[PDB]
Amino acid sequence: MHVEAMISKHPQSLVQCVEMCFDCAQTCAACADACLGEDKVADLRHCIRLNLDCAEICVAAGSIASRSILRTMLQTCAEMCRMCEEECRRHAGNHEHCRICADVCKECETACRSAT
Amino acid sequence: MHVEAMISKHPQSLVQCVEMCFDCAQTCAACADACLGEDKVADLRHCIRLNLDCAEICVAAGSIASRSILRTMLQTCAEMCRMCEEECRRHAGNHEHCRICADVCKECETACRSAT
Amino acid sequence: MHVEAMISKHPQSLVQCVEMCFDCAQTCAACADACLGEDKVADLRHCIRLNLDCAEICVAAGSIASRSILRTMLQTCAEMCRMCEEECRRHAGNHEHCRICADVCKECETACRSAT
Amino acid sequence: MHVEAMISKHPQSLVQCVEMCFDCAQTCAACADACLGEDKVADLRHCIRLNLDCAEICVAAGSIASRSILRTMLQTCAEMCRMCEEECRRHAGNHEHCRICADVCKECETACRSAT
Ligand SMILES: [Cu+]
Ligand SMILES: [Cu+]
Ligand SMILES: [Cu+]
Ligand SMILES: [Cu+]
Ligand SMILES: [Cu+]
Ligand SMILES: [Cu+]
Ligand SMILES: [Cu+]
Ligand SMILES: [Cu+]
Ligand SMILES: [Cu+]
Ligand SMILES: [Cu+]
Ligand SMILES: [Cu+]
Ligand SMILES: [Cu+]
Ligand SMILES: [Cu+]
Ligand SMILES: [Cu+]
Ligand SMILES: [Cu+]
Ligand SMILES: [Cu+]
Ligand SMILES: [Cu+]
Ligand SMILES: [Cu+]
Ligand SMILES: [Cu+]
Ligand SMILES: [Cu+]
Ligand SMILES: [Cu+]
Ligand SMILES: [Cu+]
Ligand SMILES: [Cu+]
Ligand SMILES: [Cu+]
Ligand SMILES: [Cu+]
Ligand SMILES: [Cu+]
Ligand SMILES: [Cu+]
Ligand SMILES: [Cu+]
Ligand SMILES: [Cu+]
Ligand SMILES: [Cu+]
Ligand SMILES: [Cu+]
Ligand SMILES: [Cu+]
Ligand SMILES: [Cu+]
Ligand SMILES: [Cu+]
Ligand SMILES: [Cu+]
Ligand SMILES: [Cu+]
Ligand SMILES: [Cu+]
Ligand SMILES: [Cu+]
Ligand SMILES: [Cu+]
Ligand SMILES: [Cu+]
Ligand SMILES: [Cu+]
Ligand SMILES: [Cu+]
Ligand SMILES: [Cu+]
Ligand SMILES: [Cu+]
Ligand SMILES: [Cu+]
Ligand SMILES: [Cu+]
Ligand SMILES: [Cu+]
Ligand SMILES: [Cu+]
Ligand SMILES: [Cu+]
Ligand SMILES: [Cu+]
Ligand SMILES: [Cu+]
Ligand SMILES: [Cu+]
Ligand SMILES: [Cu+]
Ligand SMILES: [Cu+]
Ligand SMILES: [Cu+]
Ligand SMILES: [Cu+]
Ligand SMILES: [Cu+]
Ligand SMILES: [Cu+]
Ligand SMILES: [Cu+]
Ligand SMILES: [Cu+]
Ligand SMILES: [Cu+]
Ligand SMILES: [Cu+]
Ligand SMILES: [Cu+]
Ligand SMILES: [Cu+]
Ligand SMILES: [Cu+]
Ligand SMILES: [Cu+]
Ligand SMILES: [Cu+]
Ligand SMILES: [Cu+]
Ligand SMILES: [Cu+]
Ligand SMILES: [Cu+]
Ligand SMILES: [Cu+]
Ligand SMILES: [Cu+]
Ligand SMILES: [Cu+]
Ligand SMILES: [Cu+]
Ligand SMILES: [Cu+]
Ligand SMILES: [Cu+]
Repeated sequence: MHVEAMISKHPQSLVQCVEMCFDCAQTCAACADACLGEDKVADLRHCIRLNLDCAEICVAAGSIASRSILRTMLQTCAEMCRMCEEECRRHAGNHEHCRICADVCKECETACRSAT
Repeated sequence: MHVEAMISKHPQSLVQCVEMCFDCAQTCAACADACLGEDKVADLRHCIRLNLDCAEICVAAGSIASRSILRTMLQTCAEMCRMCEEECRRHAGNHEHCRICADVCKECETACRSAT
Repeated sequence: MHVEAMISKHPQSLVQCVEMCFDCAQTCAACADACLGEDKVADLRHCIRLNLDCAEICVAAGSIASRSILRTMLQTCAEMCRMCEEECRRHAGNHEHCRICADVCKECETACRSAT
Repeated sequence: MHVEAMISKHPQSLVQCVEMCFDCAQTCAACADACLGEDKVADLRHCIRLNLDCAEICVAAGSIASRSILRTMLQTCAEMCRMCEEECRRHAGNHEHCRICADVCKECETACRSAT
């Protein structure tokens, strides 16, 4: 990622938040698709949905963070990540993709809470 | 828009919120580009930035609203729209694109506040 | 939508393309969620996936169209819409949400092909 | 990034493409804002615009790549990155943010061309 490089070269920490929003975005988008592909998919609906929302909010939060609504947006992104960690945590026993994503969600929650 | 058609045919008002999020998304994306094209662009930086953020948040809010983080997300989208109305309102005298967008922002703010 | 209002007030048809990209975006996002909620969800995986991709591409295509990659992007958005119409058409007999979305996809395909 | 972790744990190289799409997304979003903040902003309009489009296409391309339109989408994302490298390359002498972003664009172009 080039968050740090770019944030020092602009004419006018948070770095961690941005790295993580894009990381967590990609990851939940991956997890939605993985859950969608499972045989027990019918049981994963809420998880897929949350993953889709967490992807969307993290892209949004990370783009904004790359440029104020930011405080608010990072609170929201923190709330979302937590919702999505909790759900992805449930499935961590049976699905390795939800262990991986649940931890990425945890780390991005942390990162949004301390950015505010 | 087909928000209303689709929301009645799902196996499990808010309609207005969704219509407006996508409307206001496109509009602020249009306004960012219009301000970017102005001769007084150097004076419009904050407005362009807000427009970009309002586009991003409204897509995000509208997608989520099409599928919970929703309450929170709609509060955030309400806060953003207001921020962006206020700024786009400043420029309504001189720029017709900011009159149009400032009103779209007002109407979407309204719509998010009453969706919550 | 305010595509037409805004495109006439910028300091520097396609309108139909933009209206439709945002319409079709919201619609496929709605259809993904509707299919996700079906009992036969396990059979709808490819459709949900395509709907997610068509939502993403249409937002992208519509934002770009609101501001060149445009020709290319509209070809891609045309290809996607067609892929997603074809799949959503399959399910039009059994699911009213896929009849609605399959037609929105058809109309946006048309609109991208004639924008190029 | 957790592209690699997740792509091995799904029930059904490209990794490089995805890492890079999200990297290049964040970077061009950063560069748009940096150019927007420059005194010579009036001269950077085309660059800002391209950066905005490259951000949008790369998010889109990376999300899709995380889940077919993919071949097509990656061609488009390759075309965009190149357009945006070329423009960001122009400004590499005077602006360090455009040197950084022009190279991120180059590396993501490469990565999309070999993913296809
Ligand atoms: Cu973040
Ligand atoms: Cu996040
Ligand atoms: Cu985030
Ligand atoms: Cu995530
Ligand atoms: Cu998952
Ligand atoms: Cu899941
Ligand atoms: Cu998630
Ligand atoms: Cu997230
Ligand atoms: Cu988050
Ligand atoms: Cu997250
Ligand atoms: Cu999750
Ligand atoms: Cu899960
Ligand atoms: Cu999972
Ligand atoms: Cu998960
Ligand atoms: Cu996660
Ligand atoms: Cu997850
Ligand atoms: Cu998440
Ligand atoms: Cu976060
Ligand atoms: Cu964050
Ligand atoms: Cu809304
Ligand atoms: Cu809105
Ligand atoms: Cu909104
Ligand atoms: Cu707006
Ligand atoms: Cu504007
Ligand atoms: Cu403006
Ligand atoms: Cu706005
Ligand atoms: Cu907005
Ligand atoms: Cu809003
Ligand atoms: Cu708005
Ligand atoms: Cu505004
Ligand atoms: Cu303005
Ligand atoms: Cu304006
Ligand atoms: Cu405006
Ligand atoms: Cu506005
Ligand atoms: Cu505006
Ligand atoms: Cu707005
Ligand atoms: Cu709204
Ligand atoms: Cu709303
Ligand atoms: Cu379009
Ligand atoms: Cu479309
Ligand atoms: Cu489109
Ligand atoms: Cu669609
Ligand atoms: Cu559907
Ligand atoms: Cu479907
Ligand atoms: Cu679709
Ligand atoms: Cu589409
Ligand atoms: Cu399309
Ligand atoms: Cu479409
Ligand atoms: Cu479809
Ligand atoms: Cu379908
Ligand atoms: Cu359907
Ligand atoms: Cu469908
Ligand atoms: Cu459709
Ligand atoms: Cu559809
Ligand atoms: Cu579609
Ligand atoms: Cu279209
Ligand atoms: Cu189109
Ligand atoms: Cu990529
Ligand atoms: Cu890229
Ligand atoms: Cu890309
Ligand atoms: Cu980029
Ligand atoms: Cu830049
Ligand atoms: Cu630039
Ligand atoms: Cu770029
Ligand atoms: Cu890009
Ligand atoms: Cu690219
Ligand atoms: Cu790129
Ligand atoms: Cu560039
Ligand atoms: Cu540049
Ligand atoms: Cu630059
Ligand atoms: Cu640049
Ligand atoms: Cu770049
Ligand atoms: Cu750039
Ligand atoms: Cu780029
Ligand atoms: Cu790329
Ligand atoms: Cu790529």
